[PDB]
This record gives sequence, structure tokens and C-alpha cells, in this order.
Amino acid sequence: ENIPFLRASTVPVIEYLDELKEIDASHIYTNYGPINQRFEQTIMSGFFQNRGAVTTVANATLGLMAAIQLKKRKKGKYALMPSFTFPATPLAAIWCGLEPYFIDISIDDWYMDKTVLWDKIEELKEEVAIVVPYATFGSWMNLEEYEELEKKGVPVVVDAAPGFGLMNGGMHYGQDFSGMIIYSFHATKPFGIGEGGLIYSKNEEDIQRIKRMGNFGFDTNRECTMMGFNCKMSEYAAAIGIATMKKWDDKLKERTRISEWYKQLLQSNGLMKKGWQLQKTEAVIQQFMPILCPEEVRNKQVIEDLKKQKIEARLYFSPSCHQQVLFRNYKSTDLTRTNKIAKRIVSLPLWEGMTKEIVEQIVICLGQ
Amino acid sequence: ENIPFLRASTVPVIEYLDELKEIDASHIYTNYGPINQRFEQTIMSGFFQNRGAVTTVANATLGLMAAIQLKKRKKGKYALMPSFTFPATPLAAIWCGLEPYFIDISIDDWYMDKTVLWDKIEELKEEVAIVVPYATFGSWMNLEEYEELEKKGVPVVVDAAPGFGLMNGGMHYGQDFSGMIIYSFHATKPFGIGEGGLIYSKNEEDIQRIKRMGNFGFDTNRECTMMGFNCKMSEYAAAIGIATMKKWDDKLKERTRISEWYKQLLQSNGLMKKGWQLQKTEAVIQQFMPILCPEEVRNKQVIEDLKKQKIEARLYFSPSCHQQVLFRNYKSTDLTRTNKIAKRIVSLPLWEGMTKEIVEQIVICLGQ
Ligand SMILES: [Ca+2]
Ligand SMILES: [Ca+2]
Ligand SMILES: [Ca+2]
Repeated sequence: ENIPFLRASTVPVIEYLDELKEIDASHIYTNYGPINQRFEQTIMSGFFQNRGAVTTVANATLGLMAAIQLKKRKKGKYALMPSFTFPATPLAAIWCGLEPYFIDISIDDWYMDKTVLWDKIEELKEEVAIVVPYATFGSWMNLEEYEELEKKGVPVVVDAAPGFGLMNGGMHYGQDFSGMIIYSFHATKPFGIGEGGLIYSKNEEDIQRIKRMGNFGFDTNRECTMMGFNCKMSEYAAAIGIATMKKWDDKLKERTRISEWYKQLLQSNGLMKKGWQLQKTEAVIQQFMPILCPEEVRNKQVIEDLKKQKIEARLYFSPSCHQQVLFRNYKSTDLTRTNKIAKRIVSLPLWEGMTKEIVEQIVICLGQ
Repeated sequence: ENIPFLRASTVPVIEYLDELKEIDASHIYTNYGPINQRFEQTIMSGFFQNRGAVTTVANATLGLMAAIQLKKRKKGKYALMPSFTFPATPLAAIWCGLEPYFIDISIDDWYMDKTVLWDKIEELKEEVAIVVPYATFGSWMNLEEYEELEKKGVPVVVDAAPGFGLMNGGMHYGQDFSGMIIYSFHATKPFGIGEGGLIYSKNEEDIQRIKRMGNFGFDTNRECTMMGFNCKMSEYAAAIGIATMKKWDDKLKERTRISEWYKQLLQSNGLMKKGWQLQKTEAVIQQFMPILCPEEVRNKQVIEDLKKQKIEARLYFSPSCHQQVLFRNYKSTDLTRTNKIAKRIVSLPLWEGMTKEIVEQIVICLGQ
């Protein structure tokens, strides 16, 4: 009767029932149990070419916390990151005792602007604790400059929360990265299991450390010898994870289809000619359809107009982090571009089961 | 063949499959979904006489973190707690930016000694940020004096991680407490579902706030207005929790029976006469069987002796927190009793399915 923003569809119980019965037989239910290891092994084989290492975590927000806590420089104070990201990103930083320092984004790709970033690193020197870029909207943010940062001794944790399963040229996003990449398996993201996350790194020793950190910093004596907490993923989450890997081809194909319908219908209804624009990026996997509305149109009015037509759009990210109550006083560079994107950005609905006619009803409402 | 220390048995899949069908039909998988709400309502009615409020969390460690972060006095530096606790407790404080300050325990009930705690509150004054007692080994640590601290403006968050389901005179442990109580649903704890936890308070508004904190500090506009992170429990975890509520009488009966057998066999084999002693408490629900070995016996000799008889005991908590690498340099009162109890404490196996003949094996081995 209406078009909601979110309609999650995780794999149904029949797809992971075998695994539930293995769990019941084994009487191991969490703490890096066999199903969790099998899930990690499957991911390393199917996505990461058996190079590097992964660990599951209970959610991507805990993964950011763990990665930042492990990798931050001891004497640093700031986590250099975009304001144009989900609040989880600066929150993970603050829980690690760091202050966010917001960096402006490019107007076209919506990633942190590397020119500004480099300049800020040069200026802050030892005050830089860590650099936390966001691979905006599950897209192909090239990591070449970030890999260079790691090699110069500036640690990098990439927030790719919504980008798991993003492939380009047959390579999975993040492959062989020196730093850490965090992905989310939240039910609302494309690889959605309910609650869950993953960390990848080419650095196997670092992944081994995060595994400890996720288990109270325990050594092999179950003695706490390093910072830690609990971010263990249960066997039950790993079970849905594994079943999701096996239906993933279908899901990726669904999203890709709906994405192409959006691009076609937008173009065919001449919305691009009216000044709507898509993100500039090589490759993306879409949680929703992000688009800039025309310069002369206020994005909150789009939301309101669509809401009259029974369609729920949203405004990721407006307010951006620097404009939100909690983060409004943290330092930043000039953020003119962020501010502009935050006035224009719209988030259009996209979920499994969406038909071409639904996309068309949305695209036509945009235009009228 | 070998008697292992832990042998978790969560309710089997058939017991929550209906709920899994509900989840699949609803397409709501997390973020305080209807099954999670049902679970919490079932707890409020079933355990807390519909007075106060609860929230699920992804695990008790994160619940501790949320609770301390909300309730800590903003000018304070220290979290006053026992050393004789699981490392999750001081780790939770350290993540909130506090230093643990360790307080000695009573030699008999093994709780934080209130006399020593009071003197220390009086000495530290504004430097006290929070008090975090542990209801050692799932027992009935009376909360009258802690309620008193709350009334005086000293915040208390009680770590009762292993004590969910603990009843005494028909009242659930923590009922009507003004502060917060954290409980765990880890698979190894008596009310075990995999990964999970719960927070109870008589203070409903505080619980509402914790809810927001565990969803990124979001208000109804999904804007971040307070410190927060992700500690949301999935619908799937709630599904198992609900099923665990229906079988809880069975689980509790099984554990009480095994405890009773332990007590009878220990007395009948003369072990009490030989200097072995149990916790002085009115009521306990048991994850394992804690016992002090005789003064002249080293508890770790008891471990190595049971070990070569195919029985895995452990030593919770030896080393105590103050003795573990990460926490050695935090301040404390004199800890003479904690040290003594950490030289004598032994953790004997107890799990669902343990037979009377298995307890007898064990108790007989203690007797030599
Ligand atoms: Ca199968
Ligand atoms: Ca049923
Ligand atoms: Ca039924």
C-alpha cells in the first residue's frame, strides 16, 4: 500500500537449519566456535583469495572500536575522518578516547578529500592517532593512498560497513590492504544476517590480536594481558552468515537489477537533464539509491513530496555528523562541500523484491 | 571419558522454530523488534513483578559499558569495584574512561566489604565516579546499602552477570533497585542463549535512555544526541531467550539438583570436616560449584590433581583482576582477603546433564 525505505530479507530458517542442528549436536554456541571458523574460512576462500585474514565481530560498530583501539598511535589525539558518514564512525573513535577531526569530502565521489587530509596530517603531526575514511555508500573507494599512509606509519581503519560483497574486476573490495577494513552484516545492509560484522586485514597477526581483544584480551591462560571487551559473534549468527554466502549470488543479482532499473528510469525520465546526480564511483553495491537533487531544490522538500505520495525516502547524511548534537563541537577543516552535499543528498528506497514498476513509480514521483 | 569444565546446553532449535518462522514472516530482524519486545515483556511479568524496566543488550560486557557511561559522575575518576571478579568488570570501566579502584572482599560471602567501600567513598569524595559491585557467583548480595549509596548521589551498577533467574523468597535478584543491574545470557551462564545480556532498573527513564545509547544515541529523528554505540540484540537471540524462559524451570531444577548432590556428597565424604568451605550466602544459582579448599592446600594443586584424574576444574578468580597483567597498577585498598580467597578458591564442574555418579567421582577425588 506504501513504499517503505527498508524491507530487509535475510535467508529463511530452512537455509541454515542443518547448521542449527550441528550447533545443537556440538554444544558449542559462541567464542570462535566451529561454524564461526567455517564462515571465516568460506569468506577467505570465496572473497579474499586466501590472502590475509578475517575475524567476525558482533557488529561493525564494535569492529571499528576494536580496530581503532588496537591500531591508534599511542600519543595521537585525533581520528581524522569525514563528517559525511554514519554516526557509528565518530562514536567508535570517542569510545577509544580519541576526538574526531572532520575532513571535507569531494563534491563528486563523496569520499574524504585526500588533498585536505594530507595537509591536515602534515599540520597535526603526532596529534594524528588514526585515519578512518568511509567507503561512501558501499562504493569503490580506492585504497592506494591509504595503503601509502600505513607504510608511512599513519594507521588506517576503513569503514566499509555497507560494502561487503563489492567486487570490481573480480577483486573484492579491500583485498591485500595493510590496515583494517570493517564490514557490517546488519540486516539492513546487502549481506544482511541480523546483527554481525567482519574485519579484514592483510596483516594476519593483527587479526589474531583483534580476536583476543574481542575475548577480554585473554592470553592462552585466559588471563587478561591487553585491552579487551566482548565482541564475539555467536554460532547462530555465523550459521545465518554461511547460508547467506550460498544465496549471495542471487541477492547481488537482485540489487544489481534494481540498481540498473533506477539508472535507466532516472535517465529515461530525464531527471539527469534536470540536475539530479549519482555518485561518481567505479563500482558500488547498493543498500539504497543515493542521489543529489537539483541545486534549486531542497532535499527535505523531496522527502516531504515523496511522503505525500506514500514513499519513504531518507536523508543519509543530513544532518551530517558535524551538524548533529553530539559531534557539533569537534574540530574540522572547512566543510563547505559536506554542507552542500548534505543540502542535496536524498536516499531512495531499494530492497530485495522491489519491482521495475515500483522503481518507476518512485522515479516518476521524483519528476512530478 | 573426561569430565570437562563447561558443557553448555542451550534450548534446541525445535523450541524456538515457531519464533524463527515469525521473524521470517515479519522481515524484522533486529533493532528492538517485536520478539525482543515480547522477550522483555515476558521478563517484566515473569521475574520483576512488572515494576521497573529492562532492556536486552548484545552481551553483558556492553551492558556494563552502557550503564557505567550513563550513570558515572562526570567529574569522577575511579570505578570502585572488587578485584575478585571476571575481567569484563574492570574492562568495562576502562572503556568508559575510568580507572578501576579495587576494594577488598569479605572472607565469607566474597562480596566487596561495605565498610571498606564506605571509608573509601568518604576518602575519595568527588573522585568517585561510580561503584560497581559484583554479586559473586550468582548469589544473593543484598542491595540495601547500595540503594543507600544511590540515594546519597553515588551511582551503582551491579554486575550480576551470572545471576539471572536467581530467586529468594519469591523475589528476583535486583527487584526495585534504583541503580542498574547487568545480567548475562552467555551460553556458559545458567540462563544461556549464546551471546546476550539484560539490564534492569527500577528507573524506567534510565532504561529508555540505555535503549537509545545502544542504538547510537539516536532520538526519534535518528540523530545522535548522546554517547552511544551498537549493543542491540537481534530478533534471533530474543527468539532463543523466549524459549529459554519456557524451559527455565527445568534448567533451574536440574542445576539445583546437582548443587544439592554436591552439598550432600561433600558433607557425607567429610570434606567440610577437613576444611573445605562454601560461600556464605542465602541463595545462589550455580554456573559451576565454587569452594575453598583447605588452608594448607594450594588450590592449583587441586587443579593438577583433578586433572590427572580426567577432571577439568578451574580457578575463578585466581589470578584475581589486580593480579592480572592489565590491571596490576590500578589503585586499591589493602587486598589481604582477596589474596587469601584467590589462594583457596576452586571452580568445580557443574552442567546440565551431570549425573549423581559424576558428582561423586569428583567429590571422591577431592577427598583423595
Ligand atoms: Ca545444508
Ligand atoms: Ca510455539
Ligand atoms: Ca509449536
